[PDB]
Amino acid sequence: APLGPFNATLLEQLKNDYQKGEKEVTRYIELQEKVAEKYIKMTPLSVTAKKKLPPSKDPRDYMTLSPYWWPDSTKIDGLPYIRKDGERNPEVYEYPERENANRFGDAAYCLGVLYYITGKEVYAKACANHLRTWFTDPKLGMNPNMTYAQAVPGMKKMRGSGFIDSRRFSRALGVAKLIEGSKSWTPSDKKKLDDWATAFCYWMENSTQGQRESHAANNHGLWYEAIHLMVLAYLDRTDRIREVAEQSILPKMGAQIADDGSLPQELKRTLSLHYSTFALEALMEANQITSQIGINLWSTPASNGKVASQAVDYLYPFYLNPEDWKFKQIKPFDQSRAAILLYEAGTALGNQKYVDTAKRIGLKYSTSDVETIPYLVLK
Amino acid sequence: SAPLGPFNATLLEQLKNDYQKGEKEVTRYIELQEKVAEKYIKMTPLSVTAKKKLPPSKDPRDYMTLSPYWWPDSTKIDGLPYIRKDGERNPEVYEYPERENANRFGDAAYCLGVLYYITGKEVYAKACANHLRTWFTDPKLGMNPNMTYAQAVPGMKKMRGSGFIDSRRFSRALGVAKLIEGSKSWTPSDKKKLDDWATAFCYWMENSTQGQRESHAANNHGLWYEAIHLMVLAYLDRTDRIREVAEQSILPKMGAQIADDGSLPQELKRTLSLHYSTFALEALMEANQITSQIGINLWSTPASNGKVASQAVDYLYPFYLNPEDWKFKQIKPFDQSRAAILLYEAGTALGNQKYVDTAKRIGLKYSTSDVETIPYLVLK
Ligand SMILES: O=C(O)[C@H]1O[C@@H](O[C@H]2[C@H](O)[C@H](O)[C@H](O[C@H]3[C@H](O)[C@H](O)[C@H](O[C@H]4[C@H](O)[C@H](O)[C@H](O[C@H]5[C@H](O)[C@H](O)[C@H](O)O[C@@H]5C(=O)O)O[C@H]4C(=O)O)O[C@@H]3C(=O)O)O[C@H]2C(=O)O)[C@@H](O)[C@@H](O)[C@@H]1O
Ligand SMILES: O=C(O)[C@H]1O[C@@H](O[C@H]2[C@H](O)[C@H](O)[C@H](O[C@H]3[C@H](O)[C@H](O)[C@H](O[C@H]4[C@H](O)[C@H](O)[C@H](O[C@H]5[C@H](O)[C@H](O)[C@H](O)O[C@@H]5C(=O)O)O[C@H]4C(=O)O)O[C@@H]3C(=O)O)O[C@H]2C(=O)O)[C@@H](O)[C@@H](O)[C@@H]1O
Repeated sequence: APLGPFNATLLEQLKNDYQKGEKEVTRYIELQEKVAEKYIKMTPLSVTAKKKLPPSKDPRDYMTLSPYWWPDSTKIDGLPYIRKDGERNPEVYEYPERENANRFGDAAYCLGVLYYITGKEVYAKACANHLRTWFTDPKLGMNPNMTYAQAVPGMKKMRGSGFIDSRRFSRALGVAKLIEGSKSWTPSDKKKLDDWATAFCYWMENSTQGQRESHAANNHGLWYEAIHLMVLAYLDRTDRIREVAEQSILPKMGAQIADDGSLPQELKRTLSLHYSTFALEALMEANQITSQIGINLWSTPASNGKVASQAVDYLYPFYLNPEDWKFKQIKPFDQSRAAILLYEAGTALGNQKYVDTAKRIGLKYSTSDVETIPYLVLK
Repeated sequence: SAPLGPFNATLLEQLKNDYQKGEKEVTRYIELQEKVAEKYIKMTPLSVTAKKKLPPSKDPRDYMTLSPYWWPDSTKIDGLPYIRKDGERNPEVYEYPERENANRFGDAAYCLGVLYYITGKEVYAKACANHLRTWFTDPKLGMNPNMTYAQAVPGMKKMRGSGFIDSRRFSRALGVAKLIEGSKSWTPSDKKKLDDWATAFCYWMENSTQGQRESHAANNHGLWYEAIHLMVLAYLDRTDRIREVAEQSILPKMGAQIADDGSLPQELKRTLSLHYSTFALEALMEANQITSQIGINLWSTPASNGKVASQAVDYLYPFYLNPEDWKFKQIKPFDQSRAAILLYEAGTALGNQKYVDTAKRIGLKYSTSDVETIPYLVLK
């Protein structure tokens, strides 16, 4: 399997069994094919489909609103916005990119994985239509930056926090690897997308905002490195992946896991069980890439001896019973998020207890959630 | 003599009097309100027809929103039929522009209409009328007088009445139009058209199958149905209907929903049970602002079964002091500011100083731009 942001073992297993005609996998891939048919018809989305322009006046600049920032009723014009941690301001849906990056990301990811598994050219053709439009088109493609992501009206300083939005379309960037060699993904297509990814990676590493985000003390820093790895793996820069793993991910993990295994930076949030899980989800997705080159982020210690397994240990009780959670969680926690997390951390740590609970929680056999495509083992 | 409408007419009258007599404190406050009201004079009138996805009737003048707690089923190839997650608002609701635009229209018209009553400045009647015409009566941009496709649910086979509760956003603006009668901007033809629309809307409320169902609802939908009913009836000056509705529908519905201890069992079973307990009384509170204008006090008048709405305030009052003591499911935090206006209204109606004191202690922010708080200088 090519290097990319997915469990390559589960993907290889599925393609292997599908080609062998194995009855149970074959009908499962056929259901996925039935779910994926809406993505073949779907019109490609573009970041430029917005009316309100960002300060650059360029519709190709991605812009969303930072979700927890609200107008201040006690100001005639509402400015400057104020923060209510954990309460999503519905003004976020006035920026079409917020949901459209998700819609595009799901479509490209699902089609690419189906093309890899089945070899059917119809999936590469449709995946490529989405990739070209979203990334490389000279009129419709998004500029390779996240300058105006999670802007806050009337905030004086530029922030890097919006970079975390990138995870929606960066999974799709990596899945582009899977359609290389099809008839639809031409060398010219690959060149343009390589150049875009090179430019986006330059922006991540050298813009002031990217630099700040790479030093974030909480899950923003972890998700920054998960996204970085997706870009680097798409550009086939495996040596950089190791260096990021050992000079950034491991030190960050070693600083953010407390001695007891809790994540103090996520504990202080209004959705602290969501953000403990979200922080580990960054690690899980980073690990799917590092482990394809022999680096197990779950078991590899930081310089101070801390290991990511300790953070799963701390949380595992509360995944069995989320109502036992003793920290602030102003909205109910979705236990289904732990299924994939516990499976991924479970197999990587040879911990059957985690894997057992992962299948008992399970995923819906017929769910259309694209991130669950590889996890038949959970259905 | 403040016209019959959906507002605390007592507080509205004091403000106009003090403003006219120059009292410094009201004058400063109305000047703040005027500064907030400037965005409504600049704002382009909204229309229900500004939507892309049409309803089954193919008519953009038909109001349509999505029922907020209905989500696609991931386990079905087309997501259909939707399934319900009580208390979790599906962000798809924002794909129907009426959801927020009825709210923006109603706030604008209510604010401009009240400022015109307080200040007499014709610029406020002019802008209010522009919003009212565009939303209600315009032959191309005005909404049809019905709520057939309000809170539709995709792939649901039966028509429901639950979406009628959406009407409270624009029916308050309907009532405020009474305040700009006699201005230069609101012509007899304007009033005639809106009278005819409201008459048509009232006919739909009372005779459509959806309106009949919603009028029989056992929970806060029945209270809000009659509060909206009263706003329409007061705008149409049908004071006898108001009286009949107060005694034959609101009080019996109120009495059937109040438990022995004062709780509201129908709202208790919700995932947002302290919010929906408060939402039920807010229906009663706004109905009362209209009934009390013609001598019927819904806070103190007992129902045929002996239940009285004051009993439901007693039950909730401890939990307004300390919202974390609420023992029932509340999957989102409860905003205590909502209890300010509610406790002031019931307090003044029930002669209960403890409630009015707690209302002023909680207070509203003096400089807030929340239009529904305009009358309540006494709380700021
Ligand atoms: O894909 C999915 O898994 C899932 O994601 C959903 O997207 C949501 C989720 O909540 C997601 O976890 C993520 O949350 C972000 C969020 O977008 C903001 O970036 C928010 O930003 C916070 C952080 O705390 C940040 O470090 C900083 O905080 C500081 C403040 O600025 C302030 O000054 C304060 O006093 O001090 C703090 C501090 O750092 O000490 O900025 C905050 C801010 O609010 O600006 O952070 C979280 C996060 O990652 O921590 O994204 C959400 C989103 O809506 O984008 C959703 O899409 C769902 O459907 C998916 O399934
Ligand atoms: O103005 C403000 O204070 C504030 O309000 C905000 O608007 C929100 C609020 O929650 C508001 O109170 C209102 O809630 C409604 C909601 O729109 C639905 O109509 C919902 O409908 C529920 C009811 O239970 C209904 O009786 C029925 O329930 C049945 C189910 O369909 C199901 O089959 C079940 O098994 O059986 C029940 C049954 O009892 O028969 O339909 C339900 C449904 O979910 O379909 O009810 C509530 C309500 O009034 O009780 O509207 C919300 C909204 O999102 O519009 C918001 O506007 C804010 O900005 C304001 O400031």
